Amino acid sequence: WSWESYLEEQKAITAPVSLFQDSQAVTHNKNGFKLGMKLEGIDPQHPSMYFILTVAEVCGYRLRLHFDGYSECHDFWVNANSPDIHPAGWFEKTGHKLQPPKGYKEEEFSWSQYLRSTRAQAAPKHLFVSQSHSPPPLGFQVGMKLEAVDRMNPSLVCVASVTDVVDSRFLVHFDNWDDTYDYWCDPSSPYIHPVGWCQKQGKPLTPPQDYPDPDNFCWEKYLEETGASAVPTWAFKVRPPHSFLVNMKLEAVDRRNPALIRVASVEDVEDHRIKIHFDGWSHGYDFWIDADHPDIHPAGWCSKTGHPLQPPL
Amino acid sequence: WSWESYLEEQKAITAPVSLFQDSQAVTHNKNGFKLGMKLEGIDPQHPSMYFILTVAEVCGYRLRLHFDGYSECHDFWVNANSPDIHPAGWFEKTGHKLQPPKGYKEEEFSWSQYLRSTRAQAAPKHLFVSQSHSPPPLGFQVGMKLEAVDRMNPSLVCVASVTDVVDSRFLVHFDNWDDTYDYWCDPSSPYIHPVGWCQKQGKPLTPPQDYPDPDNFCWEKYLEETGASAVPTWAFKVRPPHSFLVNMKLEAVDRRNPALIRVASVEDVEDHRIKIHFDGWSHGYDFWIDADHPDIHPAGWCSKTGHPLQPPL
Repeated sequence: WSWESYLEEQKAITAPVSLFQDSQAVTHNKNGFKLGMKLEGIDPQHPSMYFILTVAEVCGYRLRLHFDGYSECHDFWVNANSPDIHPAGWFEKTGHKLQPPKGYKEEEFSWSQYLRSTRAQAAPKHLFVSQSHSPPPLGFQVGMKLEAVDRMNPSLVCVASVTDVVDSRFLVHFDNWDDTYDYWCDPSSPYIHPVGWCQKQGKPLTPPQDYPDPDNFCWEKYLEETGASAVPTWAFKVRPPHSFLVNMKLEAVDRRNPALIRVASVEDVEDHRIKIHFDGWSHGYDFWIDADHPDIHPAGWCSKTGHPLQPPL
Repeated sequence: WSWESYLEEQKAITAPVSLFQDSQAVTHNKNGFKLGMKLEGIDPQHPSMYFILTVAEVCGYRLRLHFDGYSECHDFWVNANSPDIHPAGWFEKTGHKLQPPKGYKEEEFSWSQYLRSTRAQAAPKHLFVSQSHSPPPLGFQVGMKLEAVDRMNPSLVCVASVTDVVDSRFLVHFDNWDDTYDYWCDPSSPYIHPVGWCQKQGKPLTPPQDYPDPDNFCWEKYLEETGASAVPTWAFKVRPPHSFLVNMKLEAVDRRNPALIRVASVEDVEDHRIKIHFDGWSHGYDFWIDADHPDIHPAGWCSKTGHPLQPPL
């Protein structure tokens, strides 16, 4: 419809561009991904693992990725500036493991030969914002230890490790646990803390799954025993709370059908999260989201990138 | 819109004024609070903690308070007869710690310096129902122990302490937990019991958050490790059940948008609580509230105090 006339009739304002990360706001980059191009990327359900992916669909600045050899029911959407996708050949050049297409074996797979056999085009390197050609996030080296909130069970702060580093980001892993609980972040993340923070704050720390003698959990000796260092405290930066206010309007991907983006409103706020309401829909579909999530955008993003915008219902 | 005409097409009745506490019903007091006045008061999210607050908005007998130095996203509404706000200078005169405005440290803060520098007016003392000028409640002293219901998890009766006393109310704190679960009450609260109550009544007692041998928690041992005594059994004088009947109508603050007061109905009753239904709205919006809560009021309260009433729908 038009944002302009909507704002007049509702007597409302949009969340200003300045409130968003540059990466959530940028509209002027073209999407150079094309149908059938091949690449590598993380599995959103197993964020430590990398698979061969194909571009199955492009919509504006977004793309839908298919896991080669597997079912289309696993396909998922990302933005073209996603740091979670990488060019063909990246895994080998940066020390990562590639899970091959269904029916291959890790060491059976070669990009040269795969491309010959498929006659497919690898997505060109220059498309990717993350190629491990930037120097890491200061002070966060693989194997180092920290305390982290289990984003799945937010009342728990837990023994955790850095297991992956890529450009300005690193992977937080829970000791003795599935990669299912892992998550990517950067040194300003509000979900991470230096070794000792729990003790110094009052809260209990959850030790590694099936550790010997859990209440008697000692960090400086866990550390000596694992040949690990804790991430230095000077490394952990303070992300300031976001400045979104209740009733500001924006555009947000609909988690019920991620192909769609909708007119939305800020229904509530915490320091680092906002509660999203889709205008014209039930408050039952209202949901909490991290302010820095890739799937929230300023008003006009859809229009400038060429993605349909769902008007209010 | 009028109450009479509604009570007619609905063949319904309003909760009589006599069912309410004097403080919930009183309409003839003027709201003397004015924009920009400064005061002290508790953080509702952290009810043990005191901050400098400014009057941000007034609406009838209510006001919106702002935490000096912090974001407007934390502002909250109270009634002008709230006992959880106090005049400038009250913290120092009564033994309370004052969390200073965002940049400061406790001991750096002085009101005389602050008022000189801001050119602001402190809310006059005569406006405050609670300034610690009344006799402390009879039996309940700071440091004394008791058993208390966790209002956030009402199946649990837990080990607790009195940590603050102001006029006839005191602050119930759950040992070893932060203050987010704490609450203010008086000697007649149905949520508090003496040490020994759970054992005498056959109910399980929840020990302090990280108590070493929680299976062997014992009160007479805890009291000796902590040098404390129990609030005397005789001090607990529970209030009688309220007399609100299902279908009676009244006015209630909307929990999801606290600026608004709406037409309401009693959907269901317990001895000390009522279930509020907002007329014309989904029953999914229905909520349980203590009958003495400051944000329910007799029909006519909005009209008599100068606050808008939202009609049903």
